[PDB]
Amino acid sequence: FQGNKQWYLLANQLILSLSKYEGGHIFEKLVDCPDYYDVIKNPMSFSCIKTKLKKGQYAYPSEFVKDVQLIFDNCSLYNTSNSVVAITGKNIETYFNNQLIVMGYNNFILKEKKINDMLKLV
Repeated sequence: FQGNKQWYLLANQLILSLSKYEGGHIFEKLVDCPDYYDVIKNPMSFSCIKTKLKKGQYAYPSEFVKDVQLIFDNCSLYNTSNSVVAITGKNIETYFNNQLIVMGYNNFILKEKKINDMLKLV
């Protein structure tokens, strides 16, 4: 078949739809003696994810999803639940998770975990 090209092309169509979605521009780029509590353990942005896709750095479909989910986990961590940015973040997160169902991206993650668990047992 095509190996990993099909899920790469869906991942690229999926990161472009997040950038275009309402308030997605807030997560496009990284915000440039910092306060200890403001230090981000794993920074992430849509531009970083696009660069990994262009460079071919993802080895599995789940790796793209974990980087996208990292943006939304950071958003809810560094912003109050009742703030404009935290509400925007929960909306794009719901959009992303529903797009994984509509685009059929979750079938690649299911096919990924079926092969990985099989190789270890057999």
